[PDB]
Amino acid sequence: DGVGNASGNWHCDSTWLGDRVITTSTRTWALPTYNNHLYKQISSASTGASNDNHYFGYSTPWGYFDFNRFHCHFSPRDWQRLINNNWGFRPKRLNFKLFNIQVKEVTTNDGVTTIANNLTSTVQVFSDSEYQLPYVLGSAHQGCLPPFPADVFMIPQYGYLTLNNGSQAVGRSSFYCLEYFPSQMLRTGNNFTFSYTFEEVPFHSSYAHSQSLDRLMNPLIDQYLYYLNRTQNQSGSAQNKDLLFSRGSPAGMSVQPKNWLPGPCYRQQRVSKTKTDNNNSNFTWTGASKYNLNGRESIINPGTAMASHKDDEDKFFPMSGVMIFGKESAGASNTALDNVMITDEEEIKATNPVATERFGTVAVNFQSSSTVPFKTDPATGDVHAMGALPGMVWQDRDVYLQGPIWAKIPHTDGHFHPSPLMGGFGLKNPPPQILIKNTPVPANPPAEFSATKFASFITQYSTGQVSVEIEWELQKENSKRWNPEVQYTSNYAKSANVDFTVDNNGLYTEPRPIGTRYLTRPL
Amino acid sequence: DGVGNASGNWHCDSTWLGDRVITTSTRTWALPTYNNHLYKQISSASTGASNDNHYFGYSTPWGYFDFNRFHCHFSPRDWQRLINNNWGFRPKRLNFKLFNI
Amino acid sequence: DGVGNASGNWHCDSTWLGDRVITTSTRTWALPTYNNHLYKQISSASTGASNDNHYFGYSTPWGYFDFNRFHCHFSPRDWQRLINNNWGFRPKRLNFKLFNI
Amino acid sequence: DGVGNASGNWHCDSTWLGDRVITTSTRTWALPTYNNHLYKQISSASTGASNDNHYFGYSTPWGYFDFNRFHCHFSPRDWQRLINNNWGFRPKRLNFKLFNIQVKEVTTNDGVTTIANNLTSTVQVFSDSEYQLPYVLGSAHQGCLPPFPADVFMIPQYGYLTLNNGSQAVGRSSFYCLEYFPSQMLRTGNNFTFSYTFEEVPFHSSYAHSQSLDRLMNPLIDQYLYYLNRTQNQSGSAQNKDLLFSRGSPAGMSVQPKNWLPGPCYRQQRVSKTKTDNNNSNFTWTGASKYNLNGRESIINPGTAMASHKDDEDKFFPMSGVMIFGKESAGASNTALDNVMITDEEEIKATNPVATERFGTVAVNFQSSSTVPFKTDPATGDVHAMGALPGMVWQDRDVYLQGPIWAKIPHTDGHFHPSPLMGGFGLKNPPPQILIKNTPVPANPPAEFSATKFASFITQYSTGQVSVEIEWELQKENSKRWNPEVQYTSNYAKSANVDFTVDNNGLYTEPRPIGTRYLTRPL
Repeated sequence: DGVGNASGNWHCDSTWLGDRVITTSTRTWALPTYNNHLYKQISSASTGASNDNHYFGYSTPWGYFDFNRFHCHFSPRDWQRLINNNWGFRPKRLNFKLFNIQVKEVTTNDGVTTIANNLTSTVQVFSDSEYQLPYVLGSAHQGCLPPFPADVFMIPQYGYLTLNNGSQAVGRSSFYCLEYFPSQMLRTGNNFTFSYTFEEVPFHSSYAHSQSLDRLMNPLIDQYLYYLNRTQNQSGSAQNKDLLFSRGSPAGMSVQPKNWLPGPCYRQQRVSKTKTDNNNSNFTWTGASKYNLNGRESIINPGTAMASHKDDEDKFFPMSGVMIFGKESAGASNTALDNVMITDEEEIKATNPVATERFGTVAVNFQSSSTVPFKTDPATGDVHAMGALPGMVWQDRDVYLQGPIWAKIPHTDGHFHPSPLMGGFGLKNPPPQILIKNTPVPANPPAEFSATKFASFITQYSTGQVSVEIEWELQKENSKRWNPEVQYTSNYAKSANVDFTVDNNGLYTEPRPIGTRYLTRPL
Repeated sequence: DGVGNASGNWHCDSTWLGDRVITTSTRTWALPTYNNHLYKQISSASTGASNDNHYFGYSTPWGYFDFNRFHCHFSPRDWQRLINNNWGFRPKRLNFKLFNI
Repeated sequence: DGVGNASGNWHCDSTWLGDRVITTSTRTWALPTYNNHLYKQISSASTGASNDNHYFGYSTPWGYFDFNRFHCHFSPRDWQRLINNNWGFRPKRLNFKLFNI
Repeated sequence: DGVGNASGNWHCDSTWLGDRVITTSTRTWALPTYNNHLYKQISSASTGASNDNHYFGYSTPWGYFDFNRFHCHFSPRDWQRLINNNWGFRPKRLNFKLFNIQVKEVTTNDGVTTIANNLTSTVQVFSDSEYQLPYVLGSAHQGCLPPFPADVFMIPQYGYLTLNNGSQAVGRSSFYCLEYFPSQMLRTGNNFTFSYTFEEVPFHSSYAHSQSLDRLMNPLIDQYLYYLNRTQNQSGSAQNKDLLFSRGSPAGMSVQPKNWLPGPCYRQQRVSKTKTDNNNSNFTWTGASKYNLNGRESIINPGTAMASHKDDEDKFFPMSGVMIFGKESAGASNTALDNVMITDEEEIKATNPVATERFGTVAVNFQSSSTVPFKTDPATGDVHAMGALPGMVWQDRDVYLQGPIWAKIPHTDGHFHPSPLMGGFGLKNPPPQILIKNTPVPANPPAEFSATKFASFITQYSTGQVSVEIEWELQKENSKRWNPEVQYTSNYAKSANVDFTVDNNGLYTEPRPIGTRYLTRPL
């Protein structure tokens, strides 16, 4: 629409209707030139990694837009308003806009850098609406819109992995040229818009359960069902066998017949947040729950949605069963427990097994008396990994303000309960990837013709504004609970700083991860 | 249409209909100044070639656009799809666009 | 329709439409008399098998028609054409005819 | 239409309209069971042939219907009527009918054979209208409808050849199941009909030329064009060079400038019908014109349409340049000149080179005088194979009453003048092959099930009637010639037999091959 006319406005807001909330977020992005406009083949051959870390793939000159975290859309106040008042929520629709494009030319001479406007340069943008590209969103990568609307963010580079045999490729390894797509070319007066509708996904549960699964009975009335209570005489003067049956009573609630089972489990190793109680070894790889796929092992991390610990055991967490967010000023490698924030799944103890303990015990032999004068005592074994049994009920992992929103469900023949293990909404057709790059501008060509492809380019980057608007459907509480509920609250106390704010240096920080499960409902 | 408005989009695709295939290819080109905007007469007199290699002609300051190879239009996957499934093929029509100068 | 009039024709073909393929297969069958027209009770008692191989059942004088293999319908060329070009497939409908008894 | 109702009538006739002739022919055929209903792979590996005779292919249990000879449709009287009166002819349309099917069961016990009717058996018939099968018609094979309408003929077996590397196959070697086609199943009351329209093919030339190509001038008037006549002095007292030019005159007609050239040639070896004048060696393979294809040689036979001999040289014929028909009582191998009938192409001497002589001479050097004191005499060389030059004109090979009618033009990128070298009409879509076989009837199956495919069949054959009706378009003579024309005639003389009749044993014989070129027209 011209050089001197803005192609969009700043739309950062949150509107709460009766059963919907619409969150709008605008951010300022910077997109550099990646790979010098080259597609590069990347692998682990030069890295010299272990067999488990081998890979083969490609690095493209494109960047992508990521808004797959909840704090890209919700302020902490909006998140608190959602989680303190709603029993569930899900996304309905989204709008994406890209506007106010500025391409900047950079020249460095004698150490000093000049930046100018390039009014005739373009950025190519396209949305992969048919999911023809590898989906790298949903792997919890950096590069999302920053939580604070004042922050300017760099656009992450696009790259993918394909089938590999060690550090080598195979015949079925794919290569994707992203220039083989129709792109919209944007000069400084152009904008880009894109709408998307979410499929009907189940509401995420912003509630805990007020009852436990093994405590669903009337505590005053007996049962009409009997169970075997004693196989020996109760008197004890003699030690004779018997078959004595008792009625299901509130005195013994552990032996009452029940209708349902706790969800599946895959036991993790128990690590104490107090380092002195941990074994003096590494055991982060040798003692960890991992799966085998094509000969190379992968840590589960976090796997099945299970309770982090029991009651009065907050000092323990599963070794790779929890989502760990880093605070600002946390290093990339071997940072400290003080620099990370470990989440807790304490609210799903009502239906899910504890992550660090067995599902239960199982009979492993036939008990018998002496006759065949070889008496066989009954024997049980611990069940550490339990798959889905009929009658099982469970809760999924919680979502966090700092955590992912959705994940693409793999296009496979079968999948069981396709809810992402990091938490969120599993979508068969997720929001498509928006891919953006600067169109290469060649430098001065030679006077004589050369068929060698161009390698000298004018160095430039681009900047602009991006808006994402998501409509979310809410599921209101309808509780008849009498006593007040647990709510997420700010701490009232004199503190050097306010939580979820900037410091005197201007650095936005999030003190803690906030989940969703504060309200309760009966099981 | 203006300095700050793009005059075209990137159209690089391949659509397979029942009996047609439409291949679109977009590329970025650089055109220099040739001959310092001069028409020059060229021959083999200074070259001193053999009688079989003698020539006379002209060099113009113009360049030309060439898309007379099959890989300018078909990806290797598209070529494989064509040759593994079709008994024959021929070209029907073409569109040429030059944009974002 | 009579002794000297054929009640069907040989339909063995494969037609490829845009998103469908219709496979037709005709075969010549011979049906004998089974069990001398008797229903017989069969088990493993005379066989003297292991506990894992014990069975009890019945043998009827009937035969049955089976076309539950893919090569009853696809030639190897048709199978190659399907698997080299399609991401998936499934069956929609079938017709069965028995003729020229 | 029933067991006791005939499904067709005998239609054997010839109707002459003004510019059309419609020929109908009915014959009685017998079709056996071929290969025991099996498809067999055939090659030359067991034969142990030479590299030139190697092949790989398949034998099917099907037979085919062939009516690709002119005497399947024309009686000798009709052929004479056509060739004595028409300047050209071509086929317009055809109808094919198969009727009065009878399947017969055969049992041989103790040496005696019983034949019964099988009223419930079928013959499968289909027409290959899309040319999806190898076309084995047009190779001049036996198995056509017999010339005499009273003769009962056996249906030939279908088989084809595919790509071979010696006696082996290759990856691109094809296999065709003919049961993979839709067939019509015919019981004894059913019939089969099929119509076909010929493409617009040029008329075959039933004429000779009254003029020769080198004699197209006015014999009374000179030319206005000059030619170099002498390069030496005419007087002869001295032997000096000169440049003397003469005018084109009727005195020298060989040196007159002309407008056209004789057709292309590919020289053949000259064999005398009188065996004493031939060289004492075999030389039927070592001294023969042959072509090289994929490393194996093939005799041309007959190749380019050229004159068999010159004037007053009827004793000579090209070694493999003539169509040779065998008389009845001619052996399959090494039969006698008395048992074969050699055709003659004497009528196309007006435009075509003689098959056994060179096309002409060509200059092969530069003539010069002594100076460089190395005088160079002019030198010419004989041109034995001449391809098409602009200005060339030629006639095609003649068709015969015993010869083929059409041939399928190979589906190739290029072809030059696609007229078959044996003579006839080259058709891109020729009349399709009609393929017929007896449906297998299994014998008594075992009491217990066996998945081994059936190998025991009830032995049977079939018989029936076949009708072919072809409409031909005629091209009438419009001649202004005064003297009477040469006509094909019967010889008037007392003879022991009549030509083109049966003998006292009932054997139909054709005494001679009859061509078409009797009428004449100016060149």
